[PDB]
Amino acid sequence: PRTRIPYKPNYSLNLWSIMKNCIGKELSKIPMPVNFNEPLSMLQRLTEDLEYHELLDRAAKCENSLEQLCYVAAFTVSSYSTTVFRTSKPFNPLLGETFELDRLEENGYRSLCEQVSHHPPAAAHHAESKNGWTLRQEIKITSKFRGKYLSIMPLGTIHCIFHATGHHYTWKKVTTTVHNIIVGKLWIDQSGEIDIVNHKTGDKCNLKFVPYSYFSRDVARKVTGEVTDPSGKVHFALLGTWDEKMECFKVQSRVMLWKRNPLPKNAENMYYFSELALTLNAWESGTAPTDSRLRPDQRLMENGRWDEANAEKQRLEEKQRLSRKKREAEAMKATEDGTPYDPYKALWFERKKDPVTKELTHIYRGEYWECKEKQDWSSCPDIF
Amino acid sequence: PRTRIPYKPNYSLNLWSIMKNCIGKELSKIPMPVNFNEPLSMLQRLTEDLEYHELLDRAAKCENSLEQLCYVAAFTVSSYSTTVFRTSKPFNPLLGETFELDRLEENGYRSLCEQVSHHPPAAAHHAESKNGWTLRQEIKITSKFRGKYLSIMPLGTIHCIFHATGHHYTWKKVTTTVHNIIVGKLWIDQSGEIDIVNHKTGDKCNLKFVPYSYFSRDVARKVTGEVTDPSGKVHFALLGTWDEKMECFKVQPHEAEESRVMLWKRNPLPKNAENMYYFSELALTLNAWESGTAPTDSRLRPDQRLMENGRWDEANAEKQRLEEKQRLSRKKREAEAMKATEDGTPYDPYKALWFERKKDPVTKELTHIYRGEYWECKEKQDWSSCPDI
Amino acid sequence: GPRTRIPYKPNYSLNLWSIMKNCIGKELSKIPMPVNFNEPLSMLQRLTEDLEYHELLDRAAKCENSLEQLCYVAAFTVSSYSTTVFRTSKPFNPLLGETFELDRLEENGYRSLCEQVSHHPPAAAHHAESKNGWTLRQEIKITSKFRGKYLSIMPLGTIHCIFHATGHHYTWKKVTTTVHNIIVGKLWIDQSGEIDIVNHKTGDKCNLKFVPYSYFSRDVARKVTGEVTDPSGKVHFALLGTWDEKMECFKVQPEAEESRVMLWKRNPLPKNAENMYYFSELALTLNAWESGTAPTDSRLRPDQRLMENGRWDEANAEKQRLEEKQRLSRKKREAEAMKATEDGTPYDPYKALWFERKKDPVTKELTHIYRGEYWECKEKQDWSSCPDIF
Amino acid sequence: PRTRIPYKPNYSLNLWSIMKNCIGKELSKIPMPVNFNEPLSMLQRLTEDLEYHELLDRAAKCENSLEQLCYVAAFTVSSYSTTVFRTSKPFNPLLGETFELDRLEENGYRSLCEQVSHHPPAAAHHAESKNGWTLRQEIKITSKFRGKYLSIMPLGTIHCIFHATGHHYTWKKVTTTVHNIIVGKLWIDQSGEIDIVNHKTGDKCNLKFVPYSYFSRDVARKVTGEVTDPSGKVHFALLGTWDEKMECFKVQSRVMLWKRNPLPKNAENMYYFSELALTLNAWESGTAPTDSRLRPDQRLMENGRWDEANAEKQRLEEKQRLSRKKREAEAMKATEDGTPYDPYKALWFERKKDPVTKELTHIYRGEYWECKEKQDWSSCPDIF
Ligand SMILES: CC(C)CCC[C@@H](C)[C@H]1CC[C@H]2[C@@H]3CC=C4C[C@@H](O)CC[C@]4(C)[C@H]3CC[C@]12C
Ligand SMILES: CC(C)CCC[C@@H](C)[C@H]1CC[C@H]2[C@@H]3CC=C4C[C@@H](O)CC[C@]4(C)[C@H]3CC[C@]12C
Ligand SMILES: CC(C)CCC[C@@H](C)[C@H]1CC[C@H]2[C@@H]3CC=C4C[C@@H](O)CC[C@]4(C)[C@H]3CC[C@]12C
Ligand SMILES: CC(C)CCC[C@@H](C)[C@H]1CC[C@H]2[C@@H]3CC=C4C[C@@H](O)CC[C@]4(C)[C@H]3CC[C@]12C
Repeated sequence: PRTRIPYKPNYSLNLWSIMKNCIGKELSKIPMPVNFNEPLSMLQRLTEDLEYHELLDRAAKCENSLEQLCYVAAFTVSSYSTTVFRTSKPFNPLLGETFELDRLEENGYRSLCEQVSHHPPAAAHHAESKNGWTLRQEIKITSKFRGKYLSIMPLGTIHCIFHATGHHYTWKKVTTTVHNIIVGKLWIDQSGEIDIVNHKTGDKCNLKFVPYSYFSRDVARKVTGEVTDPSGKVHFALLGTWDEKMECFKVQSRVMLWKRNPLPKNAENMYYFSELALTLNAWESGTAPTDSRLRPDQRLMENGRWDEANAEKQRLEEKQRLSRKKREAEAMKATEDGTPYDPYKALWFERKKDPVTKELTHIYRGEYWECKEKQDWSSCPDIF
Repeated sequence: PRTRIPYKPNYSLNLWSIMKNCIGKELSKIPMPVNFNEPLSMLQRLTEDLEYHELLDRAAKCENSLEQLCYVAAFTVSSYSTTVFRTSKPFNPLLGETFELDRLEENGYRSLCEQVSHHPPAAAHHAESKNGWTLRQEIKITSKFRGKYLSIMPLGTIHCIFHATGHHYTWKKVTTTVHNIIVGKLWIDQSGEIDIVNHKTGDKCNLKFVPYSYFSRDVARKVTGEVTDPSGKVHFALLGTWDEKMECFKVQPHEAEESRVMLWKRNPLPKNAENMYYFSELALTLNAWESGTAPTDSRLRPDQRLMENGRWDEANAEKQRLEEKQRLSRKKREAEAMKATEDGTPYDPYKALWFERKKDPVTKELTHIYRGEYWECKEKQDWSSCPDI
Repeated sequence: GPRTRIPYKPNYSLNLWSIMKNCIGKELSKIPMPVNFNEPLSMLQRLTEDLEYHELLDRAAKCENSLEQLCYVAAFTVSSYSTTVFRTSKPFNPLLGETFELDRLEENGYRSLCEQVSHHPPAAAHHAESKNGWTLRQEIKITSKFRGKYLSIMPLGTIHCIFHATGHHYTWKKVTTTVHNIIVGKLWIDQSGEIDIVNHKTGDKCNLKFVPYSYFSRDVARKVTGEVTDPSGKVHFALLGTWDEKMECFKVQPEAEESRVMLWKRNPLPKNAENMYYFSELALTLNAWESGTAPTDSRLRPDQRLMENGRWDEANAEKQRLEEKQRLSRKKREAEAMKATEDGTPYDPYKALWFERKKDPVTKELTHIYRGEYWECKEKQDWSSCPDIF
Repeated sequence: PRTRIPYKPNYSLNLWSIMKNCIGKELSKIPMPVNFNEPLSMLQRLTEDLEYHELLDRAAKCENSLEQLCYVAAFTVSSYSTTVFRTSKPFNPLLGETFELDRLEENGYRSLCEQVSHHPPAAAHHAESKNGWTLRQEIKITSKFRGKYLSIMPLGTIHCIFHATGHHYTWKKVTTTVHNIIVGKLWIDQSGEIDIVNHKTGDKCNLKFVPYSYFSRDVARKVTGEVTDPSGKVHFALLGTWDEKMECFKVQSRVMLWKRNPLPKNAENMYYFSELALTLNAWESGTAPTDSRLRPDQRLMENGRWDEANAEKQRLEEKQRLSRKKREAEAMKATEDGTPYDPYKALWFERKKDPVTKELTHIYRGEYWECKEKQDWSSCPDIF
């Protein structure tokens, strides 16, 4: 495993200087350097949901459906434990970029995500486990800069299947807002409601993320929840804070669920990366040529070689723009010649209608690991 | 009731010349004149869903919940009956623009739409009827021009509640594509699946819109469907074409009339509709001037009235003026937010007038719901709105 | 090895829509066009190209499970359409007595033979026996219709595949083929419809659905889905793919890609095939000179060889000569029938040489079955020299 | 009911003079006057298959599927009882021409035929009975004149459904040849095999029609048959002649006997019409405007007005030709303007894939009798 990555240098670049006039625009359309990023891609950032994968591993061994949903809800809230300290923008991943995590013997799963689209940005992620579950999602990130705060709505639906019982849990994301852009330290806060539904049994769960108010009495970053049966009974209750702990009680004896693992040593200068976040961008053999570990500007930023990372990002973005212009030119030729035109489609994911949520979602085809074992790539375009 | 609008002028403007290099761009970001529009706003076009409101009126008188879902399924398809001929772009409504339709004695409902946002574009629609139902929705229109076709996806969820029984139906729209852009003559095609769900009684309905193919041996523009009970299966089956008719039969594993419970037939277009933008009989009466409306109603938009009366060149100049006023107002709001952000002073962002953004308790989505205050303010005739139009 | 390169296609600018402008609703056989839109192959050779992926049938003969064998046969039915994606040229309308052989026992493992049995309506009988334990036969009557936007081609007929070792007799029809975008020039082909395979020995069935290409669709282009059922109605194997590239048959139980039983990948086009009528690696060696064939073989047709070497201007005149020769011969047959009917003398009508028109015992239809006399006569080289069609 | 039609006039026109040079052509492409026709359309001639509907009426009351198949097999031969003397060509129906037979109380069925396609000629026929059966078919008439004889092959598949048991019998027609055209004295002969298959039980039946030979092997116009179970046993045996009778014996002695109804009085001068064939072209109320009873040239020829009937047939053929040219011009405009084009479709029949025969056939949609009840029509083209 790989820990201790080089620290963040001090270049004194005022964030407000670039985002001064860019009020009301999307974060993707805001030209930014690499100084305010972290050496991880959005795919690597998204795969971190499996940081507390033991919750799903223990949930697979629950006979009671309601108690299993209590475990699933704790897994939904556990993902925001990295949001307390990590206040950096991960690299906007390229159109064909992917990222794998083949950690079956050490952890028990094989994760794989790939950018399905860039206009608009969307990323499909799928992870298979040997303990009897599978987690998949397609996240389309939308954002808006209002001046005082930066609002981020990671749109999309997350699925979690349990092969032993057939339980299919699904839930949406919560809205995330980042404060203190002009001056002072940066901090993040989630607010809204997450509604989990089990389509196999009919169980539901409602989690409420309370926004921070000074005179609210409500503790900061508080999360309350209730898991209900198809009839109406409240049964179990959830309480905690997404910054520290989360416990599951019963109503009619306290079971307790999730406590975040502490940050590694001297992590204050390593972008506040978790112990799992360190091993994400470690070089690995047998990955696809479009994996995030091979992105040049990301590695150039990880080792502290800035200024050149800006130029490498500029070149990579110009490459993607020329590829898009060529694809549009092919479509323009095909529409005038009368020939059919087949647009861009994702490589390892297919856009089909989800049978339970009735949503156009990207599902894993099931041929990435086979091709990785056989080491037959090439297919993947020259992205970097 | 207005029965005929001035005819459509003949201006020779090549559409492909404008969208030649505009490959991959959004329709809102496509600089085009008023020549390829219709004298209706997107709010009025969205209000046209109530054209076949008799289906919901008869659905309110259905004791069987499954048969009521059979009526609602035909109501979902009835909205696409107007797309067969009308291949014109409705006016992109301004930020504060609204549109009312207070037709209780003539039709039996009160419709109200308002453009809720422009980044991204969203429009909230709410219409309550005295016959026992209410229809509401928030439509965020997304579009993309890929060359061969221009795809339009009206994202959003539509609700239809029956207060007497409490039935709450919800369904999404289907993907619409307009083809043949290089050459003048345009044609439209719908394709995809509509999934209706009743949240009070667990029964569901699935409609399948078959795409038009170069060589297909099915009927053109055919739609098939099934009505299933909660945790069961097919109780009714419906089939037809969104070009003309839609029939809903019953299954029991003779001729056609014996096993058919509900038929829907579209009313034909009025006389000389070839020169009136192929407007329906209901579409003609939408942009007729009415007294007692809000100052932001679509009937008062200068671009539409200038184009309806055939004064297209002035409509182009006026649309450029209206869009520049909206852009300057947006930049002024951005400057106010920037100064409040630097000084620490509080800032009140833009909020919709007649709609409030709350989480829907059944669909768990942040949608704009009508705050019952438009009709009450209309009777007292006090309007503290904006000067967008 | 065999022939791997033919002379290139010349660049002759002839507007196709100018000829098919007024001929709306007519058959492709009755529409007068030059040789510019043809390929140096006959319909008999084009039909013989069905045996391109015979490895699927070779492996199917070695399947103990009947249902598992049906997956290989089902992939063989779709494999023939892998060549239609780019090759959009009209094969020569063969003469009435024209034949075509393919005696490839050591190199491929079969003996194929085709003969035009009739021209009114057009019909061609094909029969190919293999030493790997199977036999493929068919009679294809090609009907067509030009509707304006597209040219519809329906190769009507029933094709059979028998396995001598087990007695399995598979039967299936072809799918509808349409060539679109004729008005401008850059024309393209698409198949659509359903193939229904039936095993008459066991009762297993298979259904393949070819989805038509549509203006807007969010599924894969040229997609084909299929299911194989036992005589009771239970779906054992399921297959999916695209006739543009691949076709896979997995197993269902009514994780990943571990249930895969049979994958079929199309053989890529040879080098510089861009200018060789997009011929496959097998399509090139079809019109290569062969010894010991019948005098009515397609390799001896003057129009194909005259056009293959790039002399299209003379190939048009030779096509006119052959068509007028065939028409005069048919007028001679009609005059003989009229004289024999007025004189009361018996009349012996035209009958096929290497095929016999008998009732098929399985499909109960009047089909042309191989008589069993072509290869034997080829060994002794005693051709009848009576047709004289070229 | 109609029991006597006007007699056939005597016109001295040599048929061989017209078909002298038309050897090898299709009967549809051979220009002929009305002198060699009969006052019936091809739809009415095809509807004459229901002449011996009592066979299906008794077949619906048969418990044994094999014994029922003997009745069905006799019904297949019963249709050829009229061809022994009737040597006239029915009128080639127009594109929109239909023909109804609403005889529920008198016979027990509702028949409807429609010319579904022209070029090539095709006719769909459907008849539902209240006695427990339904008969449907789509017949594409193909022909060829070889000089001595005219070969006619009525291609298509005929279906017979029994609602009580679900038995679905299917069989094709047999080839019919008309000889002695040069002299003038016409005679007809059938030859070939009819193969009936029951898809619900698996029973099969094979009928052999022997052609006329000079060496006269036993009886003329003989028909032999066998009724077999799905295993292989020849439970029943069939014998008879399509000239008179047809009987079904048992093997290890008479279950299903078919006797031909004789021709009515003075039928020698009425085109040898059967007792049912006379009532076919009788005027009926409440019919569609495209029914064969309203065809002008056909009725003009029925009353002996031949010379004028030729001109009326020329008018109808040119009208249909102009309509087809208009359809072709619409398609030519649609292909160049890029607008979609929807070709001609049948009115009362839909061309779908049959679930049992897996073939593209025209099935009755079920809307003719309802529209007859409401008496609207109009929607039908101006065919006459
Ligand atoms: C520095 C400023 C300008 C921008 C910072 C943006 C950062 C804080 C945003 C951008 C996208 C966000 C992520 C979007 C989606 C998810 C998945 C969820 O299951 C956990 C939170 C997580 C992982 C978010 C964490 C915060 C995040 C990384
Ligand atoms: C002029 C060219 C470039 C663009 C034309 C775009 C037209 C055809 C598009 C733009 C907006 C579209 C509408 C958006 C939403 C709805 C509501 C739905 O319930 C029925 C279809 C309907 C009413 C659409 C019909 C087609 C439409 C009017
Ligand atoms: C160029 C224009 C004028 C006409 C083009 C006609 C071409 C495209 C047509 C004519 C006959 C057709 C062939 C007829 C039969 C078969 C056998 C089938 O198993 C695969 C397709 C195949 C091999 C067809 C391919 C397309 C084909 C070659
Ligand atoms: C006058 C000369 C030139 C041509 C005469 C053609 C006549 C004899 C032919 C043309 C079409 C034929 C019919 C076609 C189909 C059927 C249906 C079958 O179930 C019984 C025989 C029957 C009813 C045929 C009887 C003979 C028939 C009427």
